[PDB]
Amino acid sequence: KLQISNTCPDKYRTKQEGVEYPTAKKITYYSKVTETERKMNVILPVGYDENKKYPVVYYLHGLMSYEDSMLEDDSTLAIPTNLLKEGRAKEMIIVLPDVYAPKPGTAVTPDFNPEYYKGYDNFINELIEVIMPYMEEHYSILTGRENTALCGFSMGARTSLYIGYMRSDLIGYVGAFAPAPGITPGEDSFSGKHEGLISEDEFRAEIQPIVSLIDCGTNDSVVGQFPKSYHEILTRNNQEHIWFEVPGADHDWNAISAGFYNFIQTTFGALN
Ligand SMILES: COc1cc(/C=C/C(=O)O)ccc1O
Repeated sequence: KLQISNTCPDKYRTKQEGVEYPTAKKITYYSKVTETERKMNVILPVGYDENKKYPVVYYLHGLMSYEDSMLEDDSTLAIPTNLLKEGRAKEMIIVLPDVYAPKPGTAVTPDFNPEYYKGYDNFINELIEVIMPYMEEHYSILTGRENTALCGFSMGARTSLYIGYMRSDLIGYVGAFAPAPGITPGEDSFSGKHEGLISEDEFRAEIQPIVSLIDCGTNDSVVGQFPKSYHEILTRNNQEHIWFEVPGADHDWNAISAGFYNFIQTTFGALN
């Protein structure tokens, strides 16, 4: 019963008086991938009961951000609770990683350059080898692709699409809010040639995402027409997905909240 909306109503992205919201806890954990101690926020659902098990959404920030950045607007914490209260989302655990996970010897200062991007690309290893096992060991989670969502903004949305299609066996639900250039070959004004992580014909999955969703503002000054280009390539490749544009929005929380609002309505069987 999917009804995509091109904006998030204020009442779903705002904390409502008299409603309890979950809180983030910052976790420090060791990564064999970066060979360093790293941080992530874990947001347990209201009333978290260790004798229950919960599905998990991993939500990835953009370039030059960090694990608290998706908490700077209340949509992240408010939307899943506000949908839950209307029976339109499932109870879930939300994880906000630090997505910049360079191998030792390759950490560089944030900037629009290929060497800095490599640390985001390496997040596929951080997520699968370190963060997912940590969550299974330390929290009462549901495992399996039907219980696992991955979404992100801008560079984190590029990274979500890359991981969600290359390892669709692990990730049931993929959400990409204004994804950055360079999943596939391309060229832009911020850093010139992007060689592409994969070719366009390779941007596909053997086992299909249960849900793949992509959005973007119509006037995004940072990633421009790249999200639309991904829609077009996925369509050419017969990859089922949802695409929509947020009218007049830029690289901003209107585009993000619209994406997350539609995405969380689909995750974990919420539509039955
Ligand atoms: C990978 O190349 C790019 C990444 C971005 C990401 C911006 C963001 O995450 O806010 C913007 C322009 C680029 O050329």
